[PDB]
Amino acid sequence: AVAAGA
Repeated sequence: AVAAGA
């Protein structure tokens, strides 16, 4: 699982 941002 990989998550970037906001």
